[PDB]
Amino acid sequence: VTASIDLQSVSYTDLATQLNDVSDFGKMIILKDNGFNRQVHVSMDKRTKIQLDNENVRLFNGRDKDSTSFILGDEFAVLRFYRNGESISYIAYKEAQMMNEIAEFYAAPFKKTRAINEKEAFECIYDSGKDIVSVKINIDKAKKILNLPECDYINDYIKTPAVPSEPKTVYVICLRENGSTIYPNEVSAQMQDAANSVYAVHGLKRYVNFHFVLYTTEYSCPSGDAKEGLEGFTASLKSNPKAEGYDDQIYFLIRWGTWDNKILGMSWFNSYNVNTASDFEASGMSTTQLMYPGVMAHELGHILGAEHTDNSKDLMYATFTGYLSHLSEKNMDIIAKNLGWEAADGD
Ligand SMILES: [Zn+2]
Repeated sequence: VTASIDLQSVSYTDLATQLNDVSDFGKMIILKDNGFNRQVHVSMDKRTKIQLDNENVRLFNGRDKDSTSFILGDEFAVLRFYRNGESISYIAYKEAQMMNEIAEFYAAPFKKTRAINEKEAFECIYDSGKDIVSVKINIDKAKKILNLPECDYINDYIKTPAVPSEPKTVYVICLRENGSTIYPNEVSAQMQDAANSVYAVHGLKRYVNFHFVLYTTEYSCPSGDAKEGLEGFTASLKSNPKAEGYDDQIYFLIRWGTWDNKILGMSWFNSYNVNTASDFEASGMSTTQLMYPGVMAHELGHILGAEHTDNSKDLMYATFTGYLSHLSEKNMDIIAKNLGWEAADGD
């Protein structure tokens, strides 16, 4: 009988035992809910590495037709999949107190809202007896219910100032802003979407493997202004003797919130090229909250040379779309060029 995940009671140990059983050749898992049954073929993501404060975080993919992915650390696990065109995340933390804190955190925006549809946007999942074992979040339904202010990207980038035998490792050094609380499920999802938006372009996993690390920085933005915040962040990287000799990597300042004018992130445009990266120029900033998936991917796009497009299904649309993929062939060419690819190499 095929392994299955019961979405009416899914816990951290459920997800951990299933994903830890995924070998080199993949594993079939059936996702189950009321009137819902989806068989997905799960595989380990060997392209991307993540440590959060030296804690190792592993990624998992479904087939394209599955619209499913996973995240697993020692402390938490994530299942995210699409149903009826809407993303749904199941977020499970191992320790009971941190699960309770996470559940209360995600319940906060609904504390004045009563919809009688609230459970379709946010729901605590209970063990099969009143202990929360995960939370289920549908951010599209949450946005419809909450009718909150919509942040965006307008003016989110400034101007500066034979296939290889092995992909080049590119470190993406993420720095938790001084005073920020970042939850591991949220930042890991942003990193996963960012790396995957690049691999999907011109077969770029042949050329790059991203390695994310997260640490805390003493830097914090001096005002609410994103441009001033990014200028200060890059200056703080050059001032820091710790970072001597890593000026050719990519850097993100991350926070849970946003900046003035509902700005979601900011980056130096067209600032990374595998052959010339230097002087901490490939740097940006990004929110990490769950309601804005793909902001890190969008900013990484700009760093790699991608422009805004007029296609509202594109990751690089000038206002927030929630979509996670590059659709502009013009953007794909410059991203791939800056990562070492040439047309003669094919896809
Ligand atoms: Zn942008």
